[PDB]
Amino acid sequence: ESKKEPEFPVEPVGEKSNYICHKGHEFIPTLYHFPTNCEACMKPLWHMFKPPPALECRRCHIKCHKDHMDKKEEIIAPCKVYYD
Ligand SMILES: [Zn+2]
Ligand SMILES: [Zn+2]
Repeated sequence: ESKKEPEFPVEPVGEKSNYICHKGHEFIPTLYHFPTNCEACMKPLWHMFKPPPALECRRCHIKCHKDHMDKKEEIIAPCKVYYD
């Protein structure tokens, strides 16, 4: 029944996966122990020891430190897949 290898997926918190509503963007609270790049600014998003609360988009598939939202940075842009 299993004859299709994935591409290294990631199953975040299933208990309570909320969604950060924003300008055409619905980010999701999750962590990334692997090298993840933020969509907002141009900095690395990840951590081997203590992974910061990263927000992944449940549409175009992106990531942005929860910090950006908590700080409200204009750098963040609207989702692209939600229009094209
Ligand atoms: Zn950033
Ligand atoms: Zn998006």
